[PDB]
Amino acid sequence: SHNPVVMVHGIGGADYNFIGIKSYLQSQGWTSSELYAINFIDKTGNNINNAPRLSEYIKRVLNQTGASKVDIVAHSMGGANTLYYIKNLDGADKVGHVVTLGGANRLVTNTAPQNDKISYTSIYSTSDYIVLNSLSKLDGANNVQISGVSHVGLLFSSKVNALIKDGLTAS
Ligand SMILES: [Cl-]
Repeated sequence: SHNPVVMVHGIGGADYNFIGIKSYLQSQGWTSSELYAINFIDKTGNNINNAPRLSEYIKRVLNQTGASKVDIVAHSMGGANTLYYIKNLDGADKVGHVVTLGGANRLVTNTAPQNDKISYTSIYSTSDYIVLNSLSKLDGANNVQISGVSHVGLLFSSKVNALIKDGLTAS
């Protein structure tokens, strides 16, 4: 069955940003009670606070469920928080699949960490006016470029939803 999914919002974001994606994954066979969206109290996106918070949240998810790994879907600065956690903290042995949506990924690294053991997908839109695609493209990820969708639109797009499902089941 699927790993628990942890969804990670960006600057000025919230857990409820992921309501569309949760409803989609539930319709595709994921269990609602194994879809987790963190709510950062720090809305500035600061890796210093949010990456350890993410680490602790995932450990609680692993401890509560008994799963060995989580998958992550991250939006915007949430992608940077996620890559900081994997690269600089403890996340490299805790994650199966990582899917970023307009992620501000190269603020942390140009290369997806341990991308032979962790499966990475980076989805981004040429109409994104908040995060440039050059920031989202990640060496060692499946980089998927689409058109016509806005930065927040990435959270409420049927095309993106299908790409997320592919990213969460990549081999
Ligand atoms: Cl935009």
